[PDB]
This record gives sequence, C-alpha cells and structure tokens, in this order.
Amino acid sequence: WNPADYGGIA
Repeated sequence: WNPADYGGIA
C-alpha cells in the first residue's frame, strides 16, 4: 500500500 498507487487502494 504505497501513496502514489492510490485509486482503488486508499
């Protein structure tokens, strides 16, 4: 869970 990846994962 990394900040730049966020969209579905939050």
